[PDB]
Amino acid sequence: TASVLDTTLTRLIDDVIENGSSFLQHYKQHLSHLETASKIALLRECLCVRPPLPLLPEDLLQNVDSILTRVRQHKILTPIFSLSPSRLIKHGDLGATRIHLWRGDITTLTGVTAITNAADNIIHAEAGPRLREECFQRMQARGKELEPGEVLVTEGHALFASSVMHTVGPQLKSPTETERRQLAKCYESILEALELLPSDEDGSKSIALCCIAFPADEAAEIAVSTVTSWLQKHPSTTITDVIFNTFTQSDTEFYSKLLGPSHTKSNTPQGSLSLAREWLSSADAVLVTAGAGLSAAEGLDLTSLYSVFGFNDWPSEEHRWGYFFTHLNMVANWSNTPTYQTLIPWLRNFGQDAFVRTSAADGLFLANGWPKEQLSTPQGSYGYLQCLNNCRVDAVVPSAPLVADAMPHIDKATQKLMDPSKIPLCRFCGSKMSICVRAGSWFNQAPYQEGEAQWKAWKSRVLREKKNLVILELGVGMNTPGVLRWPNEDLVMRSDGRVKLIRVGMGPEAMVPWEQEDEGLSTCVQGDIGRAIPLLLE
Ligand SMILES: [K+]
Ligand SMILES: [Zn+2]
Repeated sequence: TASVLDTTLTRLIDDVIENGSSFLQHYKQHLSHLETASKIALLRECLCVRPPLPLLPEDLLQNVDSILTRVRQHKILTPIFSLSPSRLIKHGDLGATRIHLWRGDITTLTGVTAITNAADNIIHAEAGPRLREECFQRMQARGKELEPGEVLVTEGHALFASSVMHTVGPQLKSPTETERRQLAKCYESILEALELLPSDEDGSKSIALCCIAFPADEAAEIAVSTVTSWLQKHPSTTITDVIFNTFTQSDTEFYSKLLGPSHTKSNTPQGSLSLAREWLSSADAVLVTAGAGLSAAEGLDLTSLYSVFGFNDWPSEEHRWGYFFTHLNMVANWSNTPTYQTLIPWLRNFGQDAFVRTSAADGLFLANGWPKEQLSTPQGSYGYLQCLNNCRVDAVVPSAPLVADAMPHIDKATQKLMDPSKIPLCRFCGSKMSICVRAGSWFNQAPYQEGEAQWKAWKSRVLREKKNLVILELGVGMNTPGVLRWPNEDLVMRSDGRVKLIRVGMGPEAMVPWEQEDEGLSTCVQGDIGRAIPLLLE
């Protein structure tokens, strides 16, 4: 057998033929040698352009549902029972309903009886095709359309939630009293429906409400006041938790004002994160491979730092270096580095059995205290300048002293260097200089050769001492996958289970090879590196 992903994908391509739409052939055969992430994107495309027309058969829907679920478990997951309330509605001595505020992706809440949907995109992608077919049937069978304030209940299918509440709010162009009342009816309709649904097996019952072009401050207070009174007036309610789920920071603020501070917490992690944590705690050695995504998580951010290496319309060399010196300075003094400040002390517990190899050397490893003897930078770094004609191997120089000596002489409004004697020129051919990073055929890799030698010696020793090596790959994109990503996959493949890979990043390039995940050798954590790292390493 091929994998479940390969099997399922070929039947959906096949379905797109025999009775498909027209929105070709080759992918079906070469599939087995295509990249996992690419194939999941194709599978999701096949489903998005599915004519709902002939029902997919049961066994195929089961496979689709398994895949969506397995992929969604790579996200950082939040169980309902981990949240902390901002308000408690006390039901005499009968019990209580907790009211929470939570910013995030509603499909990544776990242990949640019901979630809400307006009228679409994320919930349908994640629930799978069964949701479209149940909404279609239930809408036909009721015959009428949804009025503002009404709700349609479906199963959650491939979602972690048991049920979905699909509701229509009012629409405006200035909110009238009828529209205020329509929005409140939505919340009431949701809670009344939810009262009648079964509980989870532990007796809890929970709903995540999304924000339902209505003024956000007023919508938010109708939501909180409506839910609050309804719970006050239903002391016998079987409802135990209501989550106001915001996405934007402004909504979270509107809601936080109305609701108040979060209560005091009174581990049990989940998803690929728990597995990654196991691996990290059993490791005898750790390699960190990092790309630009790690520093982007700290606030330093399609482009290949176009400003420095691409942009080529400088009014003069004084402007060019004024900008370059200001940039090197700002990076060198970056004050917000909490992810580095958590990762580095954790790596130090490994002594000589930890190593850092980075393709986007902005210098933040060294500046948060990682030693250069356990560091590699094969695409170069901001630590050096070089001759732009690359006239000889020695035509490089440390950048830091030149940055420092130049900064007092740069007009901050125009970023113009006001002393031309500070323009760096090749001390041998006198040509222009650049930052010594791979950004063109002129790159000189000679100042990083010692780093390369340290990496070869370290790998060699760690692999031969048969150690349980974990590769934590942080924020590596897809521009040059041969530098870190493919060699990491390779070590995993060659090393007979002694090497495992945890890839962490945002977006779908965070995925690892399906077959290595199946063997328990590789997993990934898709989300913000700044969020994942404290969770992996606590
Ligand atoms: K479900
Ligand atoms: Zn030169």
